[PDB]
Amino acid sequence: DAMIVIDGHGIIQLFSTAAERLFGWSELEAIGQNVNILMPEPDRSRHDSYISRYRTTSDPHIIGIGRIVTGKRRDGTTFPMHLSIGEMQSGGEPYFTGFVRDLTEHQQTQARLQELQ
Ligand code: HEM
Repeated sequence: DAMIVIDGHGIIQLFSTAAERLFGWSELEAIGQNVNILMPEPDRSRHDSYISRYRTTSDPHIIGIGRIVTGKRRDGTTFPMHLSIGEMQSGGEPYFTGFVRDLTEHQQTQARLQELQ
């Protein structure tokens, strides 16, 4: 699916091809940007505190659990996606890997089945 790797400050280190297709940002444009550029407010402005909080408490809210959330594309459209987060270490510092599964199709079918009674 789409895969993204960020350092402990939420900065995008790696951005896969599939992620480019999904979020609308090329790898070059993405790397160097905070991961918060991939979601809408209120998560966006709160994203750093989510990471800081985790690093301070070591009490996960998504790592090892998963969560369906709303991501944001370059053109500004929002969409539902399942997010899985793995934690890694490299060069003495933490890195996090996010696996994104686009759930738009699932949401759409579900809504269509509901509107037709
Ligand atoms: C792009 C859509 C995304 C949204 C909507 C989102 C949202 C969130 C939310 C709501 C939390 C937990 C806050 C709480 O419950 O207190 C969180 C935690 C975090 N997010 Fe994101 N996130 C996104 C993508 C990512 C990606 C791509 C990564 C990794 C590449 C990532 C890394 C983290 C980390 C490391 C934490 C803390 C982990 C934990 O609490 O267990 N996020 N995010």
